[PDB]
Amino acid sequence: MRGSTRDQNGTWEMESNENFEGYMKALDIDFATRKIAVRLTQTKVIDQDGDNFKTKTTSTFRNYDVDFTVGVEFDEYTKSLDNRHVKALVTWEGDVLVCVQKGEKENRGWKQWIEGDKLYLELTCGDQVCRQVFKKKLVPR
Ligand SMILES: CC1=C(/C=C/C(C)=C/C=C/C(C)=C/CO)C(C)(C)CCC1
Repeated sequence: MRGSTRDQNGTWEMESNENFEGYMKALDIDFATRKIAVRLTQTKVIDQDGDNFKTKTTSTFRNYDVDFTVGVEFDEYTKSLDNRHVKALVTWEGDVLVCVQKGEKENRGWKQWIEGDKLYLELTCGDQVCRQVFKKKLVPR
């Protein structure tokens, strides 16, 4: 993948989500939670100023907020997901935002990037990859 810009500001609505089940299973998220969440449309709100990100992922079941500064390791406590601690580091690789979440689970992280007018997110854990695509709702520019 390749990002067309580093500016990820805006509100984005999920248009596809593939193998979210596999990803959730790899995180040991319980059956009942998986069944509720698997096909609920998510919305992502990204507030970005340079390297400083504030993000919200919302649905009619659960939300998940994570804020970070690119380059700076932080303690991500994954409440409402698997309730673990990971040492999260988000970096740019070209115009792809790459997160590695170091902790118990192997190969845990995500990659997020813009192509033209859509936002793409790939979530990984263990041997599972989930691919998501979000259409634009709002951008500042
Ligand atoms: C598993 C699971 C969820 C996971 C959301 C995730 C994994 C969000 C990741 C956000 C990161 C990648 C921010 C940058 O986009 C939500 C809360 C939807 C519903 C409850 C079950």
